[PDB]
Amino acid sequence: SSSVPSQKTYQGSYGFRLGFLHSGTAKSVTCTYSPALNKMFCQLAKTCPVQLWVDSTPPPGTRVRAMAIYKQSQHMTEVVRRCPHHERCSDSDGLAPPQHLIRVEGNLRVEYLDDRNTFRHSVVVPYEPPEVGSDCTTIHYNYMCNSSCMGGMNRRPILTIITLEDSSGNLLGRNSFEVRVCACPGRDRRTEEENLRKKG
Amino acid sequence: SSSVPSQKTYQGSYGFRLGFLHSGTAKSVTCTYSPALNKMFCQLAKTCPVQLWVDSTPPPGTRVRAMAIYKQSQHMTEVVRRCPHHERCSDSDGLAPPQHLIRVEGNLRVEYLDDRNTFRHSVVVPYEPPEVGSDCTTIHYNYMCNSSCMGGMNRRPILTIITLEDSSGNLLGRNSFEVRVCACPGRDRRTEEENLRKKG
Amino acid sequence: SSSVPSQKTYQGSYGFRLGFLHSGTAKSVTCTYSPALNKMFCQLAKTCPVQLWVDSTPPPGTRVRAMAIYKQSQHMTEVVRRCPHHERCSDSDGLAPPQHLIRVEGNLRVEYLDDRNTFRHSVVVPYEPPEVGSDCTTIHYNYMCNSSCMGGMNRRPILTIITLEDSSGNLLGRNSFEVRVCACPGRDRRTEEENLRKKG
Amino acid sequence: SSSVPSQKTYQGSYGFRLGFLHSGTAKSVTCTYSPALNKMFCQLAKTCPVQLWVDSTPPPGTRVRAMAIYKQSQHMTEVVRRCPHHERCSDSDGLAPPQHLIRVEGNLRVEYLDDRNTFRHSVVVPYEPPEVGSDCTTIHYNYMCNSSCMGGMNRRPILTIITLEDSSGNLLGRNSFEVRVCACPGRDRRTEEENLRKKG
DNA sequence: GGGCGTGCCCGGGCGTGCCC
DNA sequence: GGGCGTGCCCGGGCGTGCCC
Ligand SMILES: [Zn+2]
Ligand SMILES: [Zn+2]
Ligand SMILES: [Zn+2]
Ligand SMILES: [Zn+2]
Repeated sequence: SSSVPSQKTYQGSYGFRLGFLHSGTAKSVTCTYSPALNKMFCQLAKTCPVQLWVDSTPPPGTRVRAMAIYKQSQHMTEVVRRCPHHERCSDSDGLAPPQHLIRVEGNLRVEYLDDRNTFRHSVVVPYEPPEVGSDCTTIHYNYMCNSSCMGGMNRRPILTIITLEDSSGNLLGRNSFEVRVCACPGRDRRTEEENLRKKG
Repeated sequence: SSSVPSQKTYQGSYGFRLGFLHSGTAKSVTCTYSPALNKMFCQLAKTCPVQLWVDSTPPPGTRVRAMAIYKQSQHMTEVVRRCPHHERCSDSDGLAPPQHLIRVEGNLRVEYLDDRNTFRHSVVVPYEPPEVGSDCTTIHYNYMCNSSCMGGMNRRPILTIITLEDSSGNLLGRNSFEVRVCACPGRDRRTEEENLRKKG
Repeated sequence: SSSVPSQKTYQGSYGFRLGFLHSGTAKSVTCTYSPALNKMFCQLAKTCPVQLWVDSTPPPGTRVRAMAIYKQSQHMTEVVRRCPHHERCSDSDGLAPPQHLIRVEGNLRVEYLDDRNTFRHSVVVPYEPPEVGSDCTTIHYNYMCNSSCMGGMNRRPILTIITLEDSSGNLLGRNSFEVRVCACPGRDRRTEEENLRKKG
Repeated sequence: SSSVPSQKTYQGSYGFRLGFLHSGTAKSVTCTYSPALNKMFCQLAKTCPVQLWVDSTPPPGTRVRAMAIYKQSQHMTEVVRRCPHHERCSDSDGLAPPQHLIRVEGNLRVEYLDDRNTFRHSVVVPYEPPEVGSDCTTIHYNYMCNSSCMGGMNRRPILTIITLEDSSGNLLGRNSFEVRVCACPGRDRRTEEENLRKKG
């Protein structure tokens, strides 16, 4: 009955977890991940590689959904949307609706969804197993507004929720991470990690 | 025959109690809870998360009702309503009647009720059990006037009464807490707790 | 073309000016006037005597209009109205519309007007010459909200504009004074006069 | 043939100049004017009083037009518009089109225009002579975006151009001033004046 | 990569109807 | 008449995209 999707980690019976590349903290690196904060820092529209790791092979027809929600209780019930400026920037790839924050690049089977009851946006691709000898699959996500965008996220932190779902709709696994989209991911990761150590 | 709902705690056979988040006492925090006073301090229209804890699973069709009453004997028999200024502010979410003080956000099955005999307002949502691994459910309430509003609460303290009711109308459990809606919940919580220690 | 009436003093060819009684500055005096501030301090709904002085007798059919405007440039274009709480208090004398801030008591020929283009309220009585041996006429005004009323004046200072008008509509004279309606006119007059001396 | 209106001062045969109120430089004053910079600093949507001074009375039917242009050569040819976020904020007064940056408040004869060839916006009111004894007329303007608004002014300075025009369209006079719309006009005026003194 | 923006967060303290 | 309320004003200082 809640209109807020759950963020609770559920690694589930398939041993589902996420992985992130090691990029560093150079000032304006395009994408970097803080394990201490479970938080991805990235630039607007840049590639954000997310690895999907499983211990057991999901069944055929499994899907991978990504959605954003506001992290703070005060904002959770508000749908995460692109700001009006970027919604009109005509920067679509021909498939993503202009209002969707999260896109997937490099996938011929991407689907963009708007929930008819909650109005929330999500992007789905088929789950594909790793190639022989590889331990994970990688999806390239893109975030199409800065966290600071006026009339959109407006400086509020978001979580991305990644769910592994079978074709019937059963939740097989769920993981999430915080996101800041910003001009200087390396600067901002280092600032937030230092504030955690000094004041957290 | 009384037109005043009971505030008596009834944890009942399901072991029903409330829980509140730890927010601190920063001057203008949006919502904070004092265990010593059993009192929530929050800002107008801001999210107030309330956790529902049970020891035994309620039956299907159970409902959660919230209602406000004035705390002091002198004012108990007066219906708690929004003040005339805020009633006309056209700030409805499309479901809550403009006169109702307490709203629920983020729930697709909210129902707003006016008692035909007492004229008192209440807001009801279905009870949903916690997700596996979680110990409680959380409802987001909003209070749509300040305690100080002239022509409404007019500086008088209120209690929020939360009842767990089966579909037939049986009371399964009841809990309550005092509320102050104010501009500076952290200041005011600290003032009230200090006055309790010094003069209570 | 402006929707804001002029406040410019125009003593005019009849030598029109206002006079006020000497009341003192006892804490909760019902009405008191500060010449230094050209400001009347009064309590809600209490009698405020205003004297009309002329050097030459106005023609028959002359009228006396009172209107309120906000003093600050930022608020001048907003119509001064009673707040929603007091508008519903059913405290009318049978003639004053419930939304009008300024009333006249003790006059059998009072007229309450709403301007069809600016929506502003005014109250009008016939001008009557002083009795033989007297130098002025007195009108008893009442202000039906406090300056602090939420959803009304909301702590903003107002001016009352008194105009002497002939029956044809010509402006014969205009005077104005600031008003604060408050619980403690004597306290507040003394505070404002001291602030003028110390910080003005 | 140019699509950029001229900003050249033309006090003209009527001796047309502008005047501004003395407000000070308190940090968040709603509006303040720097003579040294010929620059108004104001908050979003707040009243900005502008005085019109003439030496000779303009003919009947004279109009007062206000328009914004970007100050820097690099941006002059771009039409000044509200940003997409504020354009959708449904904050219209019922007359101003939602895309127009400059509004006039308190005038029953305001007209909002879009030039059919340059697409530029302007707002026009009738010229009214000062009341007897007064030396100027005052118009209340409002600026409906911050200078910093993303997708609108985007941190770029603008000029407001005020023209006095006869009913036939002849330019009788022209004046202009720079504008910054910001959260803290007093801070920002002081910063800009200090930078002028130290680095200009 | 260093450092300036600039809307907004933050705690100190003044209001002002009402309690005493 | 003395003095406590309590929403809001106020200046200090942190953001964060962008200039350099
Ligand atoms: Zn954006
Ligand atoms: Zn209220
Ligand atoms: Zn009132
Ligand atoms: Zn804008």
